[PDB]
Amino acid sequence: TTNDTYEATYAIPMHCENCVNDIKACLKNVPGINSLNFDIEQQIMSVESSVAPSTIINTLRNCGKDAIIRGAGKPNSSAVAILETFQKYTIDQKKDTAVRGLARIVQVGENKTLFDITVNGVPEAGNYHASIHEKGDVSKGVESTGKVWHKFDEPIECFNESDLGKNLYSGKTFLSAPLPTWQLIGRSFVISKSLNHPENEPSSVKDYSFLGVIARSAGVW
Amino acid sequence: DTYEATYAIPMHCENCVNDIKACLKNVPGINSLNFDIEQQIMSVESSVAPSTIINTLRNCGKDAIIRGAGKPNSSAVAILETFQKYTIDQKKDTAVRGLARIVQVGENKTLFDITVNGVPEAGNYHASIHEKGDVSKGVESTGKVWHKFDEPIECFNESDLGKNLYSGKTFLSAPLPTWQLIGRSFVISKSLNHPENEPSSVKDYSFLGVIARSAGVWE
Repeated sequence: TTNDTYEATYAIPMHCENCVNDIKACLKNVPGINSLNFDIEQQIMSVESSVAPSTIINTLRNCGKDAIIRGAGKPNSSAVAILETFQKYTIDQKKDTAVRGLARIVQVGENKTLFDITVNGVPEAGNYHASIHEKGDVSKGVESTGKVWHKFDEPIECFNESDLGKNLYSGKTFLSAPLPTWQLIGRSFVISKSLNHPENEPSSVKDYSFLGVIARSAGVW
Repeated sequence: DTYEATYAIPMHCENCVNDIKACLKNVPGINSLNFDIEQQIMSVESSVAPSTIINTLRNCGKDAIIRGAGKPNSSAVAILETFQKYTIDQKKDTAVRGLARIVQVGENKTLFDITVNGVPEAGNYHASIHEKGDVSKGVESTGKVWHKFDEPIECFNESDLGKNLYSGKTFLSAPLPTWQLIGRSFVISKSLNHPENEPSSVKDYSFLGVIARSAGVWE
């Protein structure tokens, strides 16, 4: 049925001669694809299929191609959330900025959203967890954002060395949810992990979290 | 054009409710006034300009604050911050310079409680809503002006927060339901008086924030 098929746009470097040809060979045997359309100039590929974006992205990765979700210019379809800490932590000594992550969001189809999540510069290595809280009021940090509205089960593994600090960690993950962008905007995107040593935190806080309001975006990244 | 709006007003004193009623007694266009003494909130149903109710209460020495009425996706807030260094702005303890409290009170009517505090240059500031709430690059990434508010925010009052800084406040109304506003950016700006002294070659002093869903409860 029509609700089973949808449109998704990906940014993929394709200036080289065999560039487009290799991408076509890469996806030729993937079941469920109705069409692949390329825009060499903009270096983007539009895919109409019943194939989960993680699959398209996963397959492209298997072909050595880095595909990044991108907005297709349709109204209220793309969003972004700049994730920052909202309090001091004994373990977090990075003072230049409070930003620790970024969530890029694009809606594909009527009730499907893909989340390109990046974490960079956290002081404690480990598995981080993402969720969307009901409100986007960050006047009091996570406290003012209300209850968990959507929980993502897939952890964000952060064990890589950060390019922001030799002693910091980074991680990346790609998630999806059966939600449209209009239900996400204005809410808060939160990533957190239980502190390894809460005793040393005078804040009496138990979790290390960074979050941001989900904002409308052009999706041109 | 009748609509209902809720306001938080201190009303626990002996003559508190009676003084408010006396205050609004002669305002033409009020259909009903509902006082919830426990919660200290007053719901007003009228065909009167929202500013008329706010200004009238002000003339009676009463501070009315807009309050969300609990209907889905009706209240929002935007914490306004600068996103770049300004020669004239030496306040480093925080980038926060303002706040917009938003409450939808009608099918096509929304009220905005706008506060500015701590700006280095006195003057008239202007509010607008930009298309995107993306602040990955300050106002630049927020795209084009989506809605422009004609009423300025007069900032000439002495700031309670700082030395030689200014503050101001404005109450506005616009035919823009909250669902159209969330996720976009609320921007307040004023032309810099002396752009030459600004090495960033910027021309406007601006502070902004993403419009976020809120419970609608403020002080």
